[PDB]
Amino acid sequence: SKAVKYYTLEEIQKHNNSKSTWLILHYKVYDLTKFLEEHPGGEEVLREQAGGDATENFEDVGHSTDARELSKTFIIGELHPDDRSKIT
Ligand code: HEM
Repeated sequence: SKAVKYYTLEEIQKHNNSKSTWLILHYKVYDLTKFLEEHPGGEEVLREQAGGDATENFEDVGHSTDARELSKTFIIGELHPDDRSKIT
């Protein structure tokens, strides 16, 4: 169970609500569904970014090393290589 899992942006855009909230950070895909109520910055800022890239939003508000480590709980795979050029 160690092989990479790729998701297309097309698929990621469908996961946009509290039953299944995904987003992308630095080409990695996270399922934050069980994190929404735990996030110190609140649920809304996460819901607003669901189904897309939130890398600049994440980096712009100075997330700590502790935040970066914690994000590993929610990683489900990587952005498909063919979609990485869409993330600007
Ligand atoms: C999987 C990713 C995320 C995790 C694990 C996470 C975790 C955390 C943690 C632990 C904090 C407390 C402060 C810190 O340790 O830096 C925090 C604060 C915050 N986060 Fe996140 N965060 C994530 C994604 C995001 C995203 C995508 C946004 C923006 C859309 C966001 C917006 C904020 C804001 C605004 C605060 C509050 C800052 C403050 O008032 O001091 N976070 N986050």
